[PDB]
Amino acid sequence: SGFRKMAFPSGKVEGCMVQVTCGTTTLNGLWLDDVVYCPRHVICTSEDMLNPNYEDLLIRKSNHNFLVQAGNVQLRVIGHSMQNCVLKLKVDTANPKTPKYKFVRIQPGQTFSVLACYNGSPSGVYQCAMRPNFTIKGSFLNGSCGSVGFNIDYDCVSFCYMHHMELPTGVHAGTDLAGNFYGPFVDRQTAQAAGTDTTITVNVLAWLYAAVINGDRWFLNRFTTTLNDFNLVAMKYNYEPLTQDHVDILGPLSAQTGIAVLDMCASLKELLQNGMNGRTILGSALLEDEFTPFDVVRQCSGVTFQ
Amino acid sequence: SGFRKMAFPSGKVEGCMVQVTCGTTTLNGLWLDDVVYCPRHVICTSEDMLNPNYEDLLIRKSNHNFLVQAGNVQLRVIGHSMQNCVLKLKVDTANPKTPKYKFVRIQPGQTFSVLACYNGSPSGVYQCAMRPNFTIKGSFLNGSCGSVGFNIDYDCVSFCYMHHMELPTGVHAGTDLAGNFYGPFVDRQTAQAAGTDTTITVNVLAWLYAAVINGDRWFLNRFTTTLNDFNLVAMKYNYEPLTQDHVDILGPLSAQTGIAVLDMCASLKELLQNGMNGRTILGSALLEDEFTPFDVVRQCSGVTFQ
Ligand SMILES: *[C@H](O)[C@H](C[C@@H]1CCNC1=O)NC(=O)[C@H](CC(C)(C)C)NC(=O)c1cc2ccccc2[nH]1
Ligand SMILES: *[C@H](O)[C@H](C[C@@H]1CCNC1=O)NC(=O)[C@H](CC(C)(C)C)NC(=O)c1cc2ccccc2[nH]1
Repeated sequence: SGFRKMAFPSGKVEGCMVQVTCGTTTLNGLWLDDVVYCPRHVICTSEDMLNPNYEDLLIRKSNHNFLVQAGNVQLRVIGHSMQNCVLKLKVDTANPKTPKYKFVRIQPGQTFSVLACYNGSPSGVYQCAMRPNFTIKGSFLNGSCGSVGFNIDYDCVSFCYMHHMELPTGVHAGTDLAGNFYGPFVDRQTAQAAGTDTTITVNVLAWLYAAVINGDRWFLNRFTTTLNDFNLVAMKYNYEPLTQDHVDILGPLSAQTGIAVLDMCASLKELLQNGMNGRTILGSALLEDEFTPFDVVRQCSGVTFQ
Repeated sequence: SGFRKMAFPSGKVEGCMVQVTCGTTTLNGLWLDDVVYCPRHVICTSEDMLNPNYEDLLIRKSNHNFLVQAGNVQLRVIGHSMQNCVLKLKVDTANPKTPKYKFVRIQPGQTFSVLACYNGSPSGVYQCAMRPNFTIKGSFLNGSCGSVGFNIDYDCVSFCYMHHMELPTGVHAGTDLAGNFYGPFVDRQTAQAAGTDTTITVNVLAWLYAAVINGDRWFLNRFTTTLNDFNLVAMKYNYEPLTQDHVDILGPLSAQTGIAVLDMCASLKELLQNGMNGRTILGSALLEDEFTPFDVVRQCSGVTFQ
């Protein structure tokens, strides 16, 4: 028992992280086979970053302008090209530690592990959710661009996120590994705001099931509700609508605990209207929405990865 | 910016994890050089576990009784021996992925990363604190024994924890890597209770500094307090006493923010007496005590590891 915000083991990704330096700028690259992936704004300088033209900037670069450092080994760039907001640097060495991998774009409400890196060297690992407004609440300092987010499915690493920037509210924005930003953001220093966020209802309910599986039952009740009457209560509290598909995904957790999904909704309704009256759920005094139904089943059952 | 509960990159430890099977019992081992370390209760069976005699049980075992599995390679045991509550299995192969390492015993109030493992395969990584009562609030299922806790100092892995058991309150107990339990626990199935816990005051204050560094200032105030008058308030709220040494450790965070340690204490005093009035600090509605001053300086400055 117990429930922790738990990241994937980071070793498979640690072996892909490199340092990319171009001019004054140093950030992180992702080295897979003979390509290093990094954020295209590495080719910028501080006055380039106001409103740059990256196509113009890139034709001006030379292969030898990109210093790619894999630990204490320098990698020879033999080709560069832009793909949306990422750079693909072709190097003269395939990464011998390339895991089996995929580039996947996630949906808001889904989670992933982030390997925060600086100068090509991993600093820490932690779990994040893609918020409804397409930001993530990360932990990122200058130099962390090119850190990646990922999930692991048996032996296969699905890269979903590359870090690019911090918004003025302290939340973070980036791209998938094809270079396409999550959300309405651009890799330019202009007035960009996150946009209003909502709480991920299905994750809150999955986390209530985690808590029941782990002994926390005080918030349960005999009442029930219709999906329609719950969703009226969701709108009022800036919770996202609950669909029949969400109810389905929560079926295994319903079966395991014997608490009908709509019954848990009635519990959520009362927690929303009454608060928690000084009590805690799984050691939190807030309703937690960054655990998926998958995350709960994975942790409360013991799945591993090879 | 941002502040996340952040684990160390787990790759160096993933390469040490193996599967140890003896009779009916399978758990995890830690393979360093030519020794696999695992919890001694692997030699038990279900009726052995009521009140076993491990010395008696071990003389009855044979080297070939221990099946040690490193991924899909079987390791030949050529020697076994007991050290307190751990077994040291000598194998005929040094682990080529042995990082530079140390066995260190931590103090309550200190943190470490846990690599949860099942059948020798890492499942997830997360950050834990050693509680004042010598338990940790982990996430551990049957089969997770032999998972280890660790910190990384540049390139060197300091192993501090081996998992052994869950107490009836759902908290976890284990040993250092020399086999010595943290706290008054034994690797026997008898009536064992955690014992009353306290909140780690110095960590709460370090986390308040993290929050100030990250923009959360609402809880600050012009008042101050003496260390003596704060510690009266600590006892009342089951917080642990604050020493002059704690005040010293918090000096760099004091210097950085310009908030005198004793001033932050005055803020903590009011949060304890008044609560948080529906507000949050770093996205938590509780006072958080599982971040050390070190953890805060590390995350809010960007230290990495090679
Ligand atoms: C890349 O290492 C870096 C990561 C961010 C630094 C601080 N926290 C981070 O996550 N990215 C950048 O520095 C961005 C570069 C551009 C805009 C070219 C993508 N810049 C920002 O993140 C940035 C600049 C700002 C100015 C004013 C307010 C907020 C800002 N964010
Ligand atoms: C080792 O894989 C396992 C890990 C725990 C299983 C459930 N969560 C865990 O962390 N350890 C054990 O199974 C312990 C074996 C002994 C006692 C020999 C060290 N047993 C327990 O943790 C255990 C048995 C209990 C019985 C009744 C209440 C609580 C118990 N904990």
